[PDB]
Amino acid sequence: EAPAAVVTGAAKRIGRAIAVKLHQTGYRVVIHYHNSAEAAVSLADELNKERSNTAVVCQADLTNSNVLPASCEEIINSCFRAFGRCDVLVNNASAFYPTPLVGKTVETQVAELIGTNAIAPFLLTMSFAQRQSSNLSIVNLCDAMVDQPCMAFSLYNMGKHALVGLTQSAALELAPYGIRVNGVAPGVSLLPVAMGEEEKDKWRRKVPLGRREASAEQIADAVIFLVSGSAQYITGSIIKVDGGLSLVHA
Amino acid sequence: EAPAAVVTGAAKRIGRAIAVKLHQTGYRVVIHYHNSAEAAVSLADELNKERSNTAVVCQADLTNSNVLPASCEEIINSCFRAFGRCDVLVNNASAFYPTPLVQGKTVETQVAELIGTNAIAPFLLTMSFAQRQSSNLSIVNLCDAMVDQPCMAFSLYNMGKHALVGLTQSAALELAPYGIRVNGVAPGVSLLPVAMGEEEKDKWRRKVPLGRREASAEQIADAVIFLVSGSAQYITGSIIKVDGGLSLVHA
Amino acid sequence: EAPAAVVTGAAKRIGRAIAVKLHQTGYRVVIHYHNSAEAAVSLADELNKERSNTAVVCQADLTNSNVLPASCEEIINSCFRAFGRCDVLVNNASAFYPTPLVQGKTVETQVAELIGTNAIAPFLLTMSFAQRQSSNLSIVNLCDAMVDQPCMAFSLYNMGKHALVGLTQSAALELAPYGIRVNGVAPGVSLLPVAMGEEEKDKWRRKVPLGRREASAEQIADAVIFLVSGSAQYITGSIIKVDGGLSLVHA
Amino acid sequence: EAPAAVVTGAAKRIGRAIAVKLHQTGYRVVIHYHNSAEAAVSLADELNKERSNTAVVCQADLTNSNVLPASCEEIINSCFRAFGRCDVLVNNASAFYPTPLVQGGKTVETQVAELIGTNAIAPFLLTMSFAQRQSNLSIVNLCDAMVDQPCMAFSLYNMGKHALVGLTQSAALELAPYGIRVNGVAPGVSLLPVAMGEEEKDKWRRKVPLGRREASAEQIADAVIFLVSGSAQYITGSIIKVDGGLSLVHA
Ligand SMILES: NC(=O)c1ccc[n+]([C@@H]2O[C@H](COP(=O)([O-])OP(=O)(O)OC[C@H]3O[C@@H](n4cnc5c(N)ncnc54)[C@H](OP(=O)(O)O)[C@@H]3O)[C@@H](O)[C@H]2O)c1
Ligand SMILES: NC(=O)c1ccc[n+]([C@@H]2O[C@H](COP(=O)([O-])OP(=O)(O)OC[C@H]3O[C@@H](n4cnc5c(N)ncnc54)[C@H](OP(=O)(O)O)[C@@H]3O)[C@@H](O)[C@H]2O)c1
Ligand SMILES: NC(=O)c1ccc[n+]([C@@H]2O[C@H](COP(=O)([O-])OP(=O)(O)OC[C@H]3O[C@@H](n4cnc5c(N)ncnc54)[C@H](OP(=O)(O)O)[C@@H]3O)[C@@H](O)[C@H]2O)c1
Ligand SMILES: NC(=O)c1ccc[n+]([C@@H]2O[C@H](COP(=O)([O-])OP(=O)(O)OC[C@H]3O[C@@H](n4cnc5c(N)ncnc54)[C@H](OP(=O)(O)O)[C@@H]3O)[C@@H](O)[C@H]2O)c1
Ligand SMILES: N#Cc1c[nH]c2nc(N)nc(N3CCSCC3)c12
Ligand SMILES: N#Cc1c[nH]c2nc(N)nc(N3CCSCC3)c12
Ligand SMILES: N#Cc1c[nH]c2nc(N)nc(N3CCSCC3)c12
Ligand SMILES: N#Cc1c[nH]c2nc(N)nc(N3CCSCC3)c12
Repeated sequence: EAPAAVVTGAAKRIGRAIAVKLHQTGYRVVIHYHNSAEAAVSLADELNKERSNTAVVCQADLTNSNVLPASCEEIINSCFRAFGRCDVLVNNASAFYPTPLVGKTVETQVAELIGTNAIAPFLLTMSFAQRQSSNLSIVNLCDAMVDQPCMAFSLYNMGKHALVGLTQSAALELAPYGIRVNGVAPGVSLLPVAMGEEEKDKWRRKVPLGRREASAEQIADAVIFLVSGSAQYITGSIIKVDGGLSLVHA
Repeated sequence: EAPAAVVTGAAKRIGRAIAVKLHQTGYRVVIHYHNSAEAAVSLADELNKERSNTAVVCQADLTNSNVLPASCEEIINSCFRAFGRCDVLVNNASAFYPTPLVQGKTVETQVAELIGTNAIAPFLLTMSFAQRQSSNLSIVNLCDAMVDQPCMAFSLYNMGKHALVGLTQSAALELAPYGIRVNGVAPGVSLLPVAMGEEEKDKWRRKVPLGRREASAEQIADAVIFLVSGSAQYITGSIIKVDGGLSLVHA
Repeated sequence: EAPAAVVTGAAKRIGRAIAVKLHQTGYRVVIHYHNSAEAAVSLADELNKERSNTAVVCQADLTNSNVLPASCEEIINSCFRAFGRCDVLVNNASAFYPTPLVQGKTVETQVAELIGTNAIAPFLLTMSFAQRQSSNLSIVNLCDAMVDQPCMAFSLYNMGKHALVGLTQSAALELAPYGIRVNGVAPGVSLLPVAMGEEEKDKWRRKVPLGRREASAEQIADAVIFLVSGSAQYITGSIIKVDGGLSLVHA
Repeated sequence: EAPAAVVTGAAKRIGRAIAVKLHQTGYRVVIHYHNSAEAAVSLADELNKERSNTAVVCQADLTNSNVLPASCEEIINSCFRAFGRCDVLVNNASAFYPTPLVQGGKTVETQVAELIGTNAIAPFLLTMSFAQRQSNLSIVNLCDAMVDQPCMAFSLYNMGKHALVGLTQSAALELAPYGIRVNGVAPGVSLLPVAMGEEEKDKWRRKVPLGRREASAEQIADAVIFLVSGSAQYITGSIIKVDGGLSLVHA
């Protein structure tokens, strides 16, 4: 039977590309989304056209709250309900915006930034593991620039740092169950919609390898390697896919 | 007049030794505490016996919730209220317990406690500290030398301490233009947990290359003192391991 | 026309597994060796029996000396002589033995071998590789996942593997504009030393969270093949651990 | 009895400041120099003027060669000859210049010998000699906060500073049972190279978050003083950045 993967925030951009590549590799997919219903459904329909009954969607807010553990259990459960199994979890969904130290309240910002980037991945990991020639693994989308952060992104950066912790802690704890846990750490990949080209170019010009951002597919390629049979000894590793950006001094 | 410092979880163990050593150095101190009211009040008495009106206690839960920001604001406000200034913040308070991934508090409570005390409260305290501001302003965060070689089944804790590294770095960057330095001190094995059995304590002691023993609370405090001092005025974003070489030892 | 690769120390163990996998992927290969001539020739024979004129051997000492630069130039030149191009360089050859700080070979010989093979020869091979240059050019350095948790009394070996991390990063930066990617693969416990008895092997195996066993040579080679592939064309300056979680395990 | 310290490359700049502060703290000092004899003697004269027979000079090239081990043994021996003891070793001497990988005075192997010898091999040999000849004993290695974000075309220098991180960590582990602590101080931008253009100096200064200026030599020395002190007696294998946040600033 075909293996199955959950990809969070999979309606657009990197998560979409990850879902597509997994599908092309032979996985059935749960496309998790928050607000982007039309795009999630569009993707599911495209994937099911290619092969019937191989893609479903699952809506959830991954903001931290009292109901987050249940929402996370329900995402994993939907993979088991659709496909009978859950082999791969990709923690991709992420809130990203500034929170300077000096209309959303700060606790709402905490909930969203820390919930999406850290707590939801932890809860999803718990639910994934509890539900367990297998090749089980988790891939967390990290940040190559986590030790050279953008100015005034404290909470975002804290979330991504916590995600490195999770990757390492879960790699250690789940290794006896045969579940590998790794990361992929983009530098500059797809830039924000509507960011002016002139500002995109300030970031692009910093990248040693080609003075361009990573495509979503280039990020997805590293995810594919990590879930593959060619990575069966690899756990707790975080692979930068950054064109050398992180090596560049100020 | 004398500078002033806030130390969180300062009623006992490492936080107490930090508060003591700051006070010996010249600081007026806010002794924050959660449950350890008797020990906090007793420390404030000891320090005030040495120099009157140089210590106050301040009670707060640093578990994450919708009122955590107000609580953190109030800790900083309590230093200004007692002393008219706030020069140093030491983020020492910390929950520490296992949260296994695979099968009596709820998981949401565990998240709130472990992530709140180790990460969110230091963030909010840092915000309130900066907002309220010769001078030598700085923050010291109590980190963990074993953050990349964590205890088995401590994912939430480890996540909190990793986030604390991120905060230390991010706040060092953002607050540098205001002359506020932000650094860390990362113990390996120091005062063993009260609940840990004697055999397990001896197991941990035996892992430490430099002396086969735990760091004293005073040894940790010595590093905090250095970082807040005039001898550390160009140091920001640095995390100093005080671990006797423990983090260097392979499995 | 098929691309071509140089693998240093390729007569056996991990270097052989890398050359075999590259050859299976469609590369022509230069099998560098130092003392292991029989094994090297035996490998070239096997690969050439599979596809004619696709493997050659190349002998060189990679100990540091005043002629090491000429030796490294000649290794690269051997790939151009055989195959008319050189797309991939794998720096695998390595001396590995203790050098106690307190107490056969003179210390300067130990420096020349340990630092030469692990760091200086990779540097010179990298210079020659770059100087001699649809296309997918890259270099892969065999690093060590335990570089920050080293074996006791292996100072010079550890210094050499640390230098190799530096080269990997420096070379990635400097050669990015030429389209040459520079990455590493960092084993933890893979094939154990021939001189190690089974009991000592089992002590190391038991340390590994993922399966309590060493990485196969093929498992190491798999990570090399990825980094040289089209699937890694935005990856440069990255060191991939292939260690089964070993580096995450505390003392 | 006053403790004694060896400081390599102590005639000028950061090494001079380290020698001065150690001396001011109560140490007797060996001022090592290569080319700067006039300056080394001028320093010694100044220090002996404060306290008679507390400063001596010691000449040596620290370029790697057949004779480097003997030269390093004699640097340590000079401290025991002058003062009867050797408590502290500061590995400060360093060659620093570019070594491009791609080319359009020195042979590349001479560059290897200077850059890797001064920054890594001489520190290793001085460490062996220091430990062999053996209280608050420690070693401090001058590292580089930008070791993972290196200057373009400085591969060999960077390899040497990476190897020094390895030595710091390896020696911390191996010498801990002897009570010898081994730590590092990692500047970012401190005293700018004398041959750097003034416009290039201001470009580096403007990058620094904490004050948009370089560290003074004394602010670097302050961190050395902490690490050798009784306030750091549980600290080994630690590298303290003194970089004003520079290493945290993205491209
Ligand atoms: N792009 C880059 O350059 C870059 C750089 C470094 C790291 N990364 C990381 O790589 C991953 C993918 O990057 P990306 O740029 O493609 O991400 P993105 O577009 O910023 O976010 C991906 C998705 O996250 C979901 N999300 C946001 N808030 C959510 C919430 N409260 N609950 C549930 N889902 C939520 C959204 O789903 P809906 O649209 O359905 O609402 C969104 O489409 C992220 O983890 C990101 O942090 C990206
Ligand atoms: N001891 C070690 O070996 C070691 C190792 C690595 C890192 N560290 C770090 O160094 C610091 C000091 O360690 P330690 O062992 O002295 O700490 P500890 O005794 O575990 O905790 C210090 C204090 O934190 C406070 N605290 C706990 N939960 C709290 C909450 N919800 N709200 C407010 N305060 C709370 C407690 O105050 P009350 O008693 O008043 O309730 C406690 O006394 C901690 O950050 C720790 O993680 C220690
Ligand atoms: N095995 C592991 O568990 C492990 C762990 C961490 C890192 N690594 C790294 O991964 C790589 C492969 O490991 P391995 O165990 O397969 O290596 P290895 O067997 O120890 O050495 C591979 C080859 O290095 C060559 N070599 C040694 N000294 C040389 C010299 N002076 N000049 C030229 N070549 C020389 C030898 O060639 P001849 O036989 O032709 O003389 C040898 O066959 C190495 O870089 C190693 O440091 C391995
Ligand atoms: N300045 C900075 O911004 C900075 C930044 C990062 C790291 N660092 C590190 O901090 C330390 C001090 O920096 P600095 O700028 O003061 O150093 P420096 O002036 O570049 O060098 C200090 C001394 O090294 C000695 N030296 C050079 N080559 C030598 C050789 N072949 N044999 C013996 N001695 C030799 C010289 O002694 P003579 O003059 O007697 O010949 C020189 O005066 C160095 O380790 C450096 O790498 C400095
Ligand atoms: N868009 C988007 C991001 C989603 N997660 C990100 N994380 C970082 N560290 N940077 C980001 N960007 C702003 C700097 S340039 C690369 C894009 C993003
Ligand atoms: N008490 C306490 C701790 C507070 N934060 C800690 N962090 C770690 N990684 N270990 C700890 N300990 C368990 C190992 S032995 C020393 C104590 C503690
Ligand atoms: N053989 C071999 C090694 C080549 N480079 C190595 N580097 C380390 N840190 N360990 C190694 N080993 C000793 C620990 S068990 C696996 C082998 C080797
Ligand atoms: N002098 C001197 C240096 C000795 N080691 C150095 N390492 C780095 N990474 N930068 C340096 N400088 C050039 C950049 S500006 C600060 C000085 C030096």
